[PDB]
Amino acid sequence: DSTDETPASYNLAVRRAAPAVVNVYNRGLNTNNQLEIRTLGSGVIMDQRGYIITNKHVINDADQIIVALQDGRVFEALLVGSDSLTDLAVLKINATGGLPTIPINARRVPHIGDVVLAIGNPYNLGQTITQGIISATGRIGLNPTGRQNFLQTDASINPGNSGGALVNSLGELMGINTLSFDTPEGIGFAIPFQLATKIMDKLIRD
Amino acid sequence: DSTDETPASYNLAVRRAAPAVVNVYNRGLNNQLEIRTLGSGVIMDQRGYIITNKHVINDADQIIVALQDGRVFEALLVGSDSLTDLAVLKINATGGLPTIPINARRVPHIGDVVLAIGNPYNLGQTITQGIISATGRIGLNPTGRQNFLQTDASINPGNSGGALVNSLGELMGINTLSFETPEGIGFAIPFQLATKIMDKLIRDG
Amino acid sequence: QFDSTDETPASYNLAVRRAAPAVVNVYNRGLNLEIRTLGSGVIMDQRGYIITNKHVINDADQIIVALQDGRVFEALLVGSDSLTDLAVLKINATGGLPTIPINARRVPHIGDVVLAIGNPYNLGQTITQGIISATGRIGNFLQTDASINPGNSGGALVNSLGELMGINTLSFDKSNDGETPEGIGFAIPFQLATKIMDKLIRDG
Repeated sequence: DSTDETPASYNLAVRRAAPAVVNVYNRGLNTNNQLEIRTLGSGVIMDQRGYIITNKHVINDADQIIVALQDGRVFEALLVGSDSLTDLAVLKINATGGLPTIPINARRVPHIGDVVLAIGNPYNLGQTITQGIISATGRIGLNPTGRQNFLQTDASINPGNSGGALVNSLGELMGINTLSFDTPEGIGFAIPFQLATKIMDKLIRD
Repeated sequence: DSTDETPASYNLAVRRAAPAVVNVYNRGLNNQLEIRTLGSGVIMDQRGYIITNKHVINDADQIIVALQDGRVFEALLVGSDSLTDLAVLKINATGGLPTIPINARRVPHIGDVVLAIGNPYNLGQTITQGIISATGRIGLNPTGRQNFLQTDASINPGNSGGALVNSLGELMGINTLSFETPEGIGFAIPFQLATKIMDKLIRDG
Repeated sequence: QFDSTDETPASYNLAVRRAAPAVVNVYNRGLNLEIRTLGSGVIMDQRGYIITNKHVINDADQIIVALQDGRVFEALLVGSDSLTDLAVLKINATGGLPTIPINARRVPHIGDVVLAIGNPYNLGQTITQGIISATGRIGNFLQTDASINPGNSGGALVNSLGELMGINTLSFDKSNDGETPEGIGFAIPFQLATKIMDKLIRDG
C-alpha cells in the first residue's frame, strides 16, 4: 500500500510564493455613481513596504484600484507609476500588520526546462496554480514578440493571470506574467524578475 | 556497460489506477441500438460497483462498460444524484475486477501532481498530467460551489466520470464537465464526497 | 522566511541540452523569395539526414534548414512517405552536426514525462512538457498532452533523458460541440520513424 509513500507535489512552492500573489481589481464608475468591476488581473507583493508589481493594462483608467490578499485582507492601492516600455506597473498599499512577500533569489538563473508554476486569478475564480516549464529564456533574433528578453512558458495562462507570479519549484520568483498569445495552446510570456525589479525601483524613486 | 538511468515517469500511478477506469457508453434505439453519449467511469470495489457522472447515463436504454483489458459488460443503473451529478452502476463479472486505489486518510494538497484518466473523444483511454490548482473555495465564486477540486490536467469531453489520481495512483476525485476559450481549467468532485454519495445510492438507492 | 539558495530547482534542462541542439527549424520557401510554410525537423545521424513533415516541404522551391547554433543550410529532398506523413531531408555533413540522442532499446511507457521541441508560430525553438498519454493509437501513434501548435510538426518528442520517443505530427482537430480540444497531440513512434527514414533513404 502507498499509505506511507509521498505524493509528488509542488506544494512547498505554493506555500512559499502564493501568499504574496494578490488579486487586482480595476473599478470603474457605472452610468447608473456606484462602482463596478471593469477589469481584473493579478499582482505580486515585492517587499514589506507594501509595493506591488502588476500589469499596466489592468490598472489603466481606474477610478479605484482594489487589492485582495489570499489571507482575506482587502486594501485600496495607490498607483505609483507605470512603464510604457515594459507593460509593468507599481502599486502601493498601507497595511498595519505586516505583509507576505514573494521570495526572490537574485543569484538564481532560470534555465529552459525548469518547472514553473503560474499564480494568478483566472476568470475571477479565485487564486489558481498551474504548472509548466520555461520554454525559452529570451530570443537573439527578431521575433513575433518584438522583444529579446521574454521568458516563454507553457504553464496555462488565462485572462486574469496578468501581473501575477511565475515561480520555480522552490517558490522563487522567475518573472511576472503578461499576456497570452491568441487557437494557440501553452504559449505564454513573463517579464524576467531581474528586469522587473529594476523597473520597479525606478518607478518608485521617480 | 548500459547504465540503468530511468526517465521521469508517472507510469506507476498509471499501472495502479488506470486498469480500474472504464469507458462508459450510452445506447439508444433508432429499432436498433446505437451510441448517443459516452464518458468515463471508475470501479470502486470487487462487488463491481462503478462511479460515473449522472449526465453521462441520462435516459439510457442500455449502458455498456468497457474495461482496458478488453472485457465488456452490460451495466445496471443503481442510483443517481442530481445535486452532485454522480451516478452509480453495477456490473456482474466472473473473474476479479481492478479497483481504484483509495486512501481515505490522504489529503489532497494544492500543487500535488495529478493524472486525469478517461475516454476523451472516444479515442481510447487517455492520460494527461497536471497539478491540483485549488481545493475548494471559501468565498462565493463563479462555479457556485465550495468543494470542487480544480486541476489543469487537460480535460476534454469524454473525461466525465473518470478518475483524477495523484502520483501514487490514489483517487483524488471524479472529473466533471469542464470549463470563451479557457485553458487548463477543469474540475472534479472530491473523492471523499463521492464515496459517501455512492454508499447512499447502493443501499438507499 | 527560508534560504533556498542551495536548494536545486526541479528541471528538465538536462533533456534540453541533449536533444534541442538537434532539432532544427525547417522553412519551405516559394517564389514571389518568401516563406510559404514552416515546421521543425530532427537531425538523426552525422551523415546529415533529417526527419520532418511531408506537408511542411510539399511543393517547395527551396527547402532551408536552420540549426540553433546559427548555421543555415539548403536541404535537398530525399523522399517522403504518403502513408506516414514523414519526409527525409539531406544537408552537408561536412563540419560535424548535433544529433538527437537515440536509445533503440528504450520502451516508451504511458506516463513518461516527454518534452516537445519545435518552432511554434515561428517564435523560435520552443520547449513544452507533458506525458505520453497513450501508445499504439491508430488514428501506431503516441499520444501526448505536451502542447503542440502549428510549427511543431516534424519536431522531436524526447523523454527526461533526452532520448527520442517520436516525431511530432499534428494535433486533434475534431470539435465535438464547437469546442477546442486540449492537450491532444500525436507523434510517430521513434522505432517506426527510423524504419521509414532508412527505407526512404534506400529508395532514393
